[PDB]
Amino acid sequence: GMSYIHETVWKGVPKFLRRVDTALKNIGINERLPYNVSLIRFSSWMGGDRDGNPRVTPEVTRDVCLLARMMAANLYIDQIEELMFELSMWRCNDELRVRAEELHSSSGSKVTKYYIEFWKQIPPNEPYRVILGHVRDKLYNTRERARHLLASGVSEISAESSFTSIEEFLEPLELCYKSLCDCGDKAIADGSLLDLLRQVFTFGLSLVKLDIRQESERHTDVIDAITTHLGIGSYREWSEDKRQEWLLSELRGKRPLLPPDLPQTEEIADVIGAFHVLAELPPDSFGPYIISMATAPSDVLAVELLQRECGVRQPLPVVPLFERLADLQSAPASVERLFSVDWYMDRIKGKQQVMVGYSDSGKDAGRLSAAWQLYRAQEEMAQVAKRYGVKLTLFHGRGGTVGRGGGPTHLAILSQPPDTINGSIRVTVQGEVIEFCFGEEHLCFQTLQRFTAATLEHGMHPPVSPKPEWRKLMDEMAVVATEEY
Amino acid sequence: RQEWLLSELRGKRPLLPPDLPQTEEIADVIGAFHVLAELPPDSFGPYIISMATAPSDVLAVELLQRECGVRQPLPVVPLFERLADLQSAPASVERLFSVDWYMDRIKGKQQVMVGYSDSGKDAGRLSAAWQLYRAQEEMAQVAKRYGVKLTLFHGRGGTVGRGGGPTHLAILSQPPDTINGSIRVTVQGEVIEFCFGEEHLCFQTLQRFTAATLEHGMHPPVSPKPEWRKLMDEMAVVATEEY
Repeated sequence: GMSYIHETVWKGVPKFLRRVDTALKNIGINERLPYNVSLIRFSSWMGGDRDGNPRVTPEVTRDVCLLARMMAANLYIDQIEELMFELSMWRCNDELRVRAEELHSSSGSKVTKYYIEFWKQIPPNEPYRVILGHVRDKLYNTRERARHLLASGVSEISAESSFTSIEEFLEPLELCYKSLCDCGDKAIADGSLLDLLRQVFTFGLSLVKLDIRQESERHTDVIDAITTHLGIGSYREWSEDKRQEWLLSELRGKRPLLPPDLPQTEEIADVIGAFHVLAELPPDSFGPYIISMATAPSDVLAVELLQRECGVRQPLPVVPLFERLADLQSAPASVERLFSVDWYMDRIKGKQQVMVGYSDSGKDAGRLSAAWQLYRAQEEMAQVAKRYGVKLTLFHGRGGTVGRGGGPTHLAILSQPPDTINGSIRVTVQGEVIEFCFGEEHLCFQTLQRFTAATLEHGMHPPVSPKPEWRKLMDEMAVVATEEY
Repeated sequence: RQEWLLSELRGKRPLLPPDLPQTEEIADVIGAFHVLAELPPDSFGPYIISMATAPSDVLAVELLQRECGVRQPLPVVPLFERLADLQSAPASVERLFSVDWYMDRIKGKQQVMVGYSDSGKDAGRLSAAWQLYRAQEEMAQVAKRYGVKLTLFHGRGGTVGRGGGPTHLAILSQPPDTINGSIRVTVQGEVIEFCFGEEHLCFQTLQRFTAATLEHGMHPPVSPKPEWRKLMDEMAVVATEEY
């Protein structure tokens, strides 16, 4: 998966954002799209989704997280020393001038004989090369520190010697950008520098943010082992309303719950060990924690508690994956229950993400009934979210085949109900589809354009909602189609 | 306190919250227990409670030990240093010995320290000397009833006022059938030089403790007559009031 991120996606994102800017010019907008606008992001399940895969261990997740951070450092280094050669102008800010003189002074005039270019100290009349030279050395530490953590588990190089945050990385680059602009050299700043700035906001220090996926029953397994070992009872046999009140009392409570004395299977161990690895790695390497075959709000609350009682100091957002027909029918109710408890509303802060599965729902019912309940699920969930003032982001688990929800990207976005995207959507690119959409450069440009254009048109020029007669007929054949299936 | 501590030691749910606010003193107590969990268990003897008064003092440390990650907990020894604490010392030992959880933990072995310094400072020399005789005597009786092997820890200094005196004489003044080949004694400060400053002396010190502990076992001293006890009990009250 990361091979495509190297060979077409890395340079393809700034190329496409370039075309978005010329499009903006030819409709009267005399301004570039801000480089902090992430029109297209890239996430990954590889090494993160472990549902049905016991071979995706807590060590495997740790590997792909650090390895991606190393790959990110490699690509940034190439862009930086390329930008080092390019930015040879002498006019600069007052702020850049002071910066370039600060680092020129604080840096002793040592040479690095194995540096191919800029092996001696850089003169202060090349200010952009002075700042980018410090960025370059800080990136070399970032690459090697990731290499050491990956091989052993510790590095000689400090975190203070490397880039530990996007903000630490962006500060020198945005200083150069504002400097070039203040000298009337905006046209230069919009070259390789703009492409790199856009690459930082798109890819960050991890290139891709990892998603974690585990099935709900594996979480209930661990929680049942806790209550059984503590003598509270059996979490598995409690009703869902009871489950909700118990976990909400434990999330509101300050006393720990998970005992280190806990007897664990290999599976109950894999669940806790995965949460442990999440607590060790930096938060900016992860996306949401996804719950396979989510059924009810306790599955969400179970993960929320397990995260905190495993020491995850900044918890991942919990995303339910409604994969089967019965789960999608009750999904607007499950979301309303979560939006109505004060603890969970304070946690999510007006933003909720829900995944809908196209593969397992088409297998539960027919293709007709799955696609129609998936329409209704998204439709009613967005209505629940709007009532509670929550911005709902849909995650569509589409495959390559039509049976698993596949099809032309702009056609699929047109099939989704009106007023359910609104500039926030996640879509899976599964396996062979990664080759289909990013195997060559013109394919990557095509894919980014379809998603961008379809999503944009869907927001301001939505499809028509079905007529009441159309709904009733659709509901009636869904019953007949599932029964036939 | 004994009810809550036992419900918590019996319960297997953790107690120590991570976001717990701590003073500098509270941070040192927990940090010490963390250090005890990091280093091998064979580097440590027991965890002694200064100013121990009641079983909740022993049970609290037993809990703070496990609630701080000491996977192999040290034996918790109370130090009865004042007169009142020594008067209620066999009572404190008894209720500990009557708790099923504590008896499962100590496994028939118990250590108790008695402080010759602060007890002489609290009462008189004569009173403290007598009460320490009784505390040792009644505690050994409590331990034998409950089938426990008691090991007394004598914290005596160099000077007579802090429990000092010739080794074979200090062992002889201890109640009969309270040593039985298991005793700990503090060698305090300058006494280390007095006893081990040269090979000659170390051989004497080792020989004194070994001989006097062996003789006290097989050939114990006499127990006090009932009139002697009654006289000591009344003289002790007059001594401490005068002191």
